Amino acid sequence: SYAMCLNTFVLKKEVSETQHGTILIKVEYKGEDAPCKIPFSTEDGQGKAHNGRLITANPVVTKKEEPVNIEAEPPFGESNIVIGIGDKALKINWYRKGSS
Repeated sequence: SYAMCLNTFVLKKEVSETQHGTILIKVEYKGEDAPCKIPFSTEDGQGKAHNGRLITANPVVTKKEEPVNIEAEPPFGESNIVIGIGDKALKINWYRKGSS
């Protein structure tokens, strides 16, 4: 239902990985257009799309002043999780291993 957030996000703490190989990301939003949907995508090193998905999966900013906890399942190996759009988007590099 919500439109996309068009502004910038800030990372509030160290990123971390769960047992299921999902990543936990805590962000704060710097725009005035909340409530809005958090734009989420994944990229390779040279900037082309990749194979990641949200677990939260309707992650939204309700109040600008209030952090949002995102859980995401990035692709295997190295990827860049991108939160927000364009330049200024937060980009988090991560390497996901599967089981030996």
